[PDB]
Amino acid sequence: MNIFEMLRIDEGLRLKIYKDTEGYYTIGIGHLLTKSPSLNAAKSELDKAIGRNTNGVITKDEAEKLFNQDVDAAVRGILRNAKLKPVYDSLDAVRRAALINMVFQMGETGVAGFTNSLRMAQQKRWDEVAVNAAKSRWYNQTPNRAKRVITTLRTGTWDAYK
Ligand SMILES: [Cl-]
Ligand SMILES: [Cl-]
Repeated sequence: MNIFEMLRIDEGLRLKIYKDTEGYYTIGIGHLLTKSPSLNAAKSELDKAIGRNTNGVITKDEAEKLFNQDVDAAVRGILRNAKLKPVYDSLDAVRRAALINMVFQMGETGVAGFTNSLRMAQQKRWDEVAVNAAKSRWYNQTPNRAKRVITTLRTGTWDAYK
Protein backbone atom coordinates (compact mmCIF):
# COMPACT_ATOMS: atom_id res chain seq x y z
CA MET A 1 0.00 0.00 0.00
CA ASN A 2 1.09 3.62 -0.49
CA ILE A 3 -0.02 7.27 -0.10
CA PHE A 4 -1.84 7.28 -3.42
CA GLU A 5 -3.74 4.08 -2.76
CA MET A 6 -4.43 5.30 0.76
CA LEU A 7 -5.90 8.66 -0.21
CA ARG A 8 -7.71 7.13 -3.18
CA ILE A 9 -9.47 4.97 -0.67
CA ASP A 10 -10.29 7.83 1.63
CA GLU A 11 -11.48 10.37 -0.93
CA GLY A 12 -12.96 8.16 -3.61
CA LEU A 13 -13.18 9.20 -7.28
CA ARG A 14 -15.84 11.31 -8.92
CA LEU A 15 -15.89 12.63 -12.44
CA LYS A 16 -18.56 15.23 -11.93
CA ILE A 17 -18.56 18.28 -9.59
CA TYR A 18 -19.77 17.28 -6.17
CA LYS A 19 -20.12 18.63 -2.66
CA ASP A 20 -17.69 17.46 -0.04
CA THR A 21 -18.64 16.56 3.58
CA GLU A 22 -18.40 20.29 4.43
CA GLY A 23 -20.70 21.22 1.47
CA TYR A 24 -17.83 22.52 -0.74
CA TYR A 25 -17.51 22.07 -4.44
CA THR A 26 -15.07 19.32 -5.20
CA ILE A 27 -14.10 17.02 -8.02
CA GLY A 28 -11.94 13.99 -8.87
CA ILE A 29 -10.06 12.58 -5.96
CA GLY A 30 -10.83 15.04 -3.21
CA HIS A 31 -9.69 18.14 -5.20
CA LEU A 32 -11.44 21.17 -3.57
CA LEU A 33 -12.51 23.55 -6.15
CA THR A 34 -13.93 26.36 -4.07
CA LYS A 35 -15.48 27.31 -0.75
CA SER A 36 -17.93 29.59 -2.53
CA PRO A 37 -21.51 28.61 -2.72
CA SER A 38 -21.60 29.10 -6.52
CA LEU A 39 -21.54 26.24 -8.98
CA ASN A 40 -20.48 28.65 -11.57
CA ALA A 41 -17.61 29.83 -9.59
CA ALA A 42 -16.88 26.11 -9.28
CA LYS A 43 -17.18 25.51 -12.96
CA SER A 44 -14.80 28.38 -13.51
CA GLU A 45 -12.23 27.11 -11.08
CA LEU A 46 -12.50 23.73 -12.77
CA ASP A 47 -11.84 25.00 -16.27
CA LYS A 48 -8.94 26.99 -15.07
CA ALA A 49 -7.48 23.91 -13.29
CA ILE A 50 -7.89 21.65 -16.24
CA GLY A 51 -7.18 24.05 -19.03
CA ARG A 52 -10.36 23.60 -21.02
CA ASN A 53 -14.08 24.10 -21.02
CA THR A 54 -15.19 21.19 -18.97
CA ASN A 55 -18.74 21.89 -18.16
CA GLY A 56 -18.18 20.31 -14.70
CA VAL A 57 -17.08 16.97 -16.01
CA ILE A 58 -13.55 15.50 -16.36
CA THR A 59 -12.03 12.27 -17.39
CA LYS A 60 -10.24 9.78 -15.19
CA ASP A 61 -6.94 10.77 -16.54
CA GLU A 62 -7.75 14.37 -15.69
CA ALA A 63 -8.72 13.48 -12.13
CA GLU A 64 -5.55 11.58 -11.69
CA LYS A 65 -3.52 14.45 -12.95
CA LEU A 66 -5.05 16.76 -10.33
CA PHE A 67 -4.40 14.08 -7.73
CA ASN A 68 -0.71 13.81 -8.59
CA GLN A 69 -0.43 17.56 -8.28
CA ASP A 70 -2.25 17.55 -4.98
CA VAL A 71 -0.06 14.88 -3.38
CA ASP A 72 3.06 16.59 -4.57
CA ALA A 73 1.96 19.90 -3.14
CA ALA A 74 1.07 18.37 0.20
CA VAL A 75 4.46 16.79 0.45
CA ARG A 76 6.13 20.06 -0.55
CA GLY A 77 3.98 22.01 1.86
CA ILE A 78 5.02 19.83 4.71
CA LEU A 79 8.67 20.17 3.94
CA ARG A 80 8.51 23.89 3.82
CA ASN A 81 6.56 24.12 6.99
CA ALA A 82 8.66 24.89 10.04
CA LYS A 83 6.32 23.20 12.39
CA LEU A 84 5.70 20.28 10.14
CA LYS A 85 9.06 19.41 8.69
CA PRO A 86 10.65 18.24 11.86
CA VAL A 87 7.77 15.94 12.67
CA TYR A 88 7.80 14.40 9.33
CA ASP A 89 11.54 14.03 9.41
CA SER A 90 11.31 12.10 12.60
CA LEU A 91 8.75 9.56 11.41
CA ASP A 92 8.94 6.24 9.59
CA ALA A 93 7.50 5.74 6.12
CA VAL A 94 4.04 4.60 7.05
CA ARG A 95 3.43 7.28 9.62
CA ARG A 96 4.66 9.94 7.16
CA ALA A 97 1.90 8.76 4.89
CA ALA A 98 -0.57 9.45 7.70
CA LEU A 99 0.74 12.99 8.05
CA ILE A 100 0.46 13.56 4.31
CA ASN A 101 -3.17 12.35 4.43
CA MET A 102 -4.03 14.83 7.16
CA VAL A 103 -2.36 17.63 5.23
CA PHE A 104 -4.15 16.75 2.05
CA GLN A 105 -7.50 16.87 3.87
CA MET A 106 -7.14 19.90 6.23
CA GLY A 107 -4.31 21.86 4.83
CA GLU A 108 -1.06 22.74 6.44
CA THR A 109 -2.52 25.23 8.80
CA GLY A 110 -5.11 22.85 10.07
CA VAL A 111 -2.53 20.19 10.79
CA ALA A 112 -0.02 22.54 12.22
CA GLY A 113 -2.92 23.14 14.71
CA PHE A 114 -2.51 19.71 16.30
CA THR A 115 0.36 21.10 18.24
CA ASN A 116 0.12 18.73 21.12
CA SER A 117 -0.29 15.66 18.92
CA LEU A 118 2.65 16.73 16.80
CA ARG A 119 4.93 17.09 19.85
CA MET A 120 3.90 13.71 21.13
CA ALA A 121 4.44 12.26 17.73
CA GLN A 122 7.90 13.58 17.70
CA GLN A 123 8.42 11.94 21.07
CA LYS A 124 7.04 8.61 19.74
CA ARG A 125 4.29 8.43 22.34
CA TRP A 126 1.94 6.49 20.05
CA ASP A 127 -1.03 5.89 22.33
CA GLU A 128 -1.02 9.47 23.51
CA VAL A 129 -1.06 10.88 20.00
CA ALA A 130 -4.14 8.81 19.19
CA VAL A 131 -6.01 9.89 22.21
CA ASN A 132 -5.20 13.53 21.64
CA ALA A 133 -5.83 13.62 17.96
CA ALA A 134 -9.37 12.31 18.53
CA LYS A 135 -10.38 15.28 20.58
CA SER A 136 -10.95 17.31 17.48
CA ARG A 137 -13.56 18.60 15.18
CA TRP A 138 -11.76 16.55 12.52
CA TYR A 139 -12.59 13.29 14.33
CA ASN A 140 -16.20 14.33 15.17
CA GLN A 141 -17.01 15.29 11.61
CA THR A 142 -15.40 12.37 9.69
CA PRO A 143 -14.82 9.70 12.26
CA ASN A 144 -14.37 6.67 10.09
CA ARG A 145 -11.64 8.33 8.09
CA ALA A 146 -10.10 9.99 11.09
CA LYS A 147 -10.00 6.53 12.80
CA ARG A 148 -8.19 5.03 9.84
CA VAL A 149 -5.58 7.80 9.84
CA ILE A 150 -5.09 7.74 13.61
CA THR A 151 -4.59 4.00 13.61
CA THR A 152 -2.08 4.39 10.94
CA LEU A 153 -0.28 7.04 12.94
CA ARG A 154 -0.54 4.99 16.10
CA THR A 155 0.63 1.66 14.77
CA GLY A 156 2.85 2.49 11.94
CA THR A 157 1.11 -0.27 9.83
CA TRP A 158 -1.55 -0.25 7.05
CA ASP A 159 -3.91 -2.49 8.98
CA ALA A 160 -6.74 -0.02 8.83
CA TYR A 161 -6.60 -0.04 5.16
CA LYS A 162 -6.52 -3.72 4.51
CL1 LIG B 1 -5.06 23.51 -9.43
CL1 LIG C 1 -15.82 9.37 7.75
